[PDB]
Amino acid sequence: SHMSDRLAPIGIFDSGVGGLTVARAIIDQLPDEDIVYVGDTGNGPYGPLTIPQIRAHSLAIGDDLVSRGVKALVIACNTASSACLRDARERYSPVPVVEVILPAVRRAVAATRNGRIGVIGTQATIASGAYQDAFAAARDTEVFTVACPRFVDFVERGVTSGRQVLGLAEGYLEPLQLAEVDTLVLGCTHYPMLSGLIQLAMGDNVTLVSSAEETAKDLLRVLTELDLLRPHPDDPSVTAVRRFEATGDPEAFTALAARFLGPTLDPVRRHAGAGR
Amino acid sequence: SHMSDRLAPIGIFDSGVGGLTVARAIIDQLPDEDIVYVGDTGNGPYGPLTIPQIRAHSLAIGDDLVSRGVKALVIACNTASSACLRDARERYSPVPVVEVILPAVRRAVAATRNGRIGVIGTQATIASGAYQDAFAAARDTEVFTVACPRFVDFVERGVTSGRQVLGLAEGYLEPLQLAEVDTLVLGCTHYPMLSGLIQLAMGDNVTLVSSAEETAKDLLRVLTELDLLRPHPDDPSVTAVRRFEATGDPEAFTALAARFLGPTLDGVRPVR
Ligand SMILES: N[C@H](CCC(=O)O)C(=O)O
Ligand SMILES: N[C@H](CCC(=O)O)C(=O)O
Repeated sequence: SHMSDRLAPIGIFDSGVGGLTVARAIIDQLPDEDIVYVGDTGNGPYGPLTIPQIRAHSLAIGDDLVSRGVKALVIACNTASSACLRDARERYSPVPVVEVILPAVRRAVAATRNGRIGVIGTQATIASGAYQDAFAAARDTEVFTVACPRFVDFVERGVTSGRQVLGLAEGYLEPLQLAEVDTLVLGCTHYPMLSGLIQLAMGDNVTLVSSAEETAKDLLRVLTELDLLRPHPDDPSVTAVRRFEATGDPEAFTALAARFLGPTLDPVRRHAGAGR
Repeated sequence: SHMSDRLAPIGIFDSGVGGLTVARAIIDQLPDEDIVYVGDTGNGPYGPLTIPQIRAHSLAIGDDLVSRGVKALVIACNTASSACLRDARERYSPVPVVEVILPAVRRAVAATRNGRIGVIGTQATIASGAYQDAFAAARDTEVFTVACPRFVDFVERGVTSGRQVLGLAEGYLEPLQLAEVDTLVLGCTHYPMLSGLIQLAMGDNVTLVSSAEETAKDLLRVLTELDLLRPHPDDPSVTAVRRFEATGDPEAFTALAARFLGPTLDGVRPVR
């Protein structure tokens, strides 16, 4: 029924742990929604892969989530979305698909002043033509794209300021500076963690657009116009059920998740057993 | 000459728990930095108070953090910032002061297409004239300001979508819609939690500017320029020391902090 639709969880999937930037932004906007997040740590990263390989891995997860019963499917990974942008809507219909490319593209079109827009992302994302095709539907805009393959490594290791990563960013970004873009889509789950460094390299006249923020807001809009929001609980002891799944080692998932989740705030020892 | 130790922590303070949006954004950008966060839950909220009241509460905490040796001071609270924007830098010099009004103001000036910019925030923030003063250098710019006092309540109770809060937002935001602003400064710690609802109310053309995000990037720039970044540890078992203090009830602080920090590793346990 439509009521049972409102009660289903939101499915989110990503190539791995970086998609938690999208999950965290969604939870910020939609605290009442139940969440199932799947990170494909056992088969990623997707960045360096071919389109057939990316589709095989990511559509297996999306098919599974939809088979399990989600009210909406969020493709949090820019690389996975780039590989199935043209067919995921029909593949999962009538389940709404919210993904990370189009909300940022739409925002960037509205946000540019000079009509010259840059996109950065993984190799597979940029090579796929997905952003290029999406921006083709925008009058009076020109798009320029750059792949930044080493950014994911730097983010996961926690090196997101200082001279070394600035030099790396400068090398990648120079063609966008030469093209005089005034808007830059952060087309990768990991790049919100580099926004300060990228802003330093691009200067103050370049508007950065976060995939996580625009997708989180887009999901709220989509659920609102479909009347699919989970009703706010009257009992304040009721809180959302959020489940996190890894296809690789869960301990490695946990260790890397601290890069993307909020900090833990700053514990008696006891021997556990059934003998007392 | 003065002591400015890159190994010392960054001090962040706020009227309460809402400033964790700023602390979270800073930590996103600067994972290696030690942090001391103070939220004035024992004396806030600041929104409905007078300027002498806001200054007395917030400068007490700022003075404490600086006396404790922080290498940089972040005023995460838009209301506190509005009350001491004119004198905080001089008061704490030579300790760098980064706050939440100026970086978003500079961004909004760059971001507008039609030159019409809105600002929303607490009563005290909007009445202070601080944003009007910050925008005084903006040419070919018209600025419109609106106070949204009940937004803080709705954010803290987690009511940030649906018909009731949309109607609240429309009542506040109508003067900005009539002014046809195309850029909107979220001039309050709590308002990033309403960005989806506010974007709905304002339409898809309006660029929202987050104070937390622009201030986090500005701190990275400032620490970089001053050669003040704490170095990346070579042993990755070494992690940043982060302390979070409240002037009010500490259990109440911990409970409300979840609204702004999101799920954390204390509770997340992944399955295979
Ligand atoms: N999640 C991927 C980044 C990591 C990967 O290459 O798998 C993306 O957003 O493009
Ligand atoms: N921290 C305040 C919001 C809460 C309060 O009124 O104290 C601000 O940013 O304006």
